[PDB]
Amino acid sequence: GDDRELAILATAENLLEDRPLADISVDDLAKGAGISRPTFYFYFPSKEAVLLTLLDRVVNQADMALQTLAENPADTDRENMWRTGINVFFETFGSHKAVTRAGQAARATSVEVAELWSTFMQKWIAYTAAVIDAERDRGAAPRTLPAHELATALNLMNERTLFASFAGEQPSVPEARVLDTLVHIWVTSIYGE
Amino acid sequence: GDDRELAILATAENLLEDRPLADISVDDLAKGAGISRPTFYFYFPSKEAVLLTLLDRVVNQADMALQTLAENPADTDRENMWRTGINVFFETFGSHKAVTRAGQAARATSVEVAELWSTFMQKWIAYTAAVIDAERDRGAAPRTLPAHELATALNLMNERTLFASFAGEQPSVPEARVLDTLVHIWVTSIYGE
Ligand SMILES: N#Cc1ccc(N2CCC(CCC(=O)NCc3ccc(N4CCCCC4)cc3)CC2)cc1
Ligand SMILES: N#Cc1ccc(N2CCC(CCC(=O)NCc3ccc(N4CCCCC4)cc3)CC2)cc1
Repeated sequence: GDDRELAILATAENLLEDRPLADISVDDLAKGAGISRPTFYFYFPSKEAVLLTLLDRVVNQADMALQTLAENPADTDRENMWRTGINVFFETFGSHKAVTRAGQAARATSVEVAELWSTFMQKWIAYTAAVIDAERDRGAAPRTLPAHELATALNLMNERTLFASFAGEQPSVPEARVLDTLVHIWVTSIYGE
Repeated sequence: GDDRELAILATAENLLEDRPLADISVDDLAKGAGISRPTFYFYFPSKEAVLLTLLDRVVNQADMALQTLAENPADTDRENMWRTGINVFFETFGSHKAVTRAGQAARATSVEVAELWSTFMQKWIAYTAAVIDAERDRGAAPRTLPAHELATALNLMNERTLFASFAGEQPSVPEARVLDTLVHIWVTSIYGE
């Protein structure tokens, strides 16, 4: 039941490795899921709601992993705490690159994709700013920019850089170098005076 | 002659303040330019080639201003040299926000918009990396990350942050704060050890 639903999601994610949402039909999704076209429409109002759900699941998987990290701190130096947190996004979205690239293209046309994006970007920026403020209160980082504006620009940087890398856009940081590159920019901008 | 062409460009830019490319018709563009629809097609193969040209002009205006800056250095402290260079992008794209937002949405669907983007992003990253390498050779900045990977991530950050600000996306750095925010991240990541 939820079984046919998972099959429809697994098929869309496999086909999105191969072509854009525009070149995938509902019949392709039903064919791969082993169901009819009207049975598809029982589970999803459209192929776009299928993308929306896949993106929702990827975003919630990152959010949950971050929640886990936050509750039980990886005890390590400061550099490593930031590395570990950015790696959540690198590994989560990096394990679903076709969803990430399709979700990105859809932010342009879909009001629901734009809102899901915006809700989670705000949540992760607020968390990031809470960590920078924690570090400033303990005296580990200087009071330079407003924490919240710093956290917005660093999160936007990661979103754009991670996503260019995963799509291999011209130009982009190679995926094997993108984590070191981001952590250097984060640690220097947060701790630097 | 080039006169009717400018009129068609000026009309598209005015209408793009109001609605997306999808909600602008060739007849709207011809109506605003004071010409017929077939006379439009003489100058532009499509409304999309009109957007492509407007974006091309905005990108070339930024590039030329940067070329001017590069030939005659604004003599000032290091922080100010970076501020002045990023301000080229803030002022240029910031003076054509509807073109910038429409061009951005089109990168998703248009192969020619994607290539224009990619050509100039590479050129400005290469220039940025040349400046970081100049600073390292003179001993003013430490050899930390590869200059070119650092320059890719900082340019991607600016592209994403400037464009979110100009569109007032939720979330974004307020436009009155975005220049200070970026220059802090640049100067700390470039000079910080
Ligand atoms: N639709 C959609 C959608 C919504 C949001 C998206 N993204 C927004 C933000 C992007 C980058 C954010 C990002 O890279 N966040 C960095 C971050 C998060 C948490 C932490 N810590 C350190 C201490 C312990 C853990 C907490 C440190 C750094 C990743 C992609 C992307 C897509
Ligand atoms: N289509 C298209 C398209 C193509 C490229 C686009 N962008 C790409 C890069 C974005 C940000 C780049 C950006 O902000 N560049 C920063 C930069 C450039 C030059 C310098 N200097 C300092 C010393 C003297 C002058 C030279 C310093 C910083 C701005 C938007 C945007 C759209």
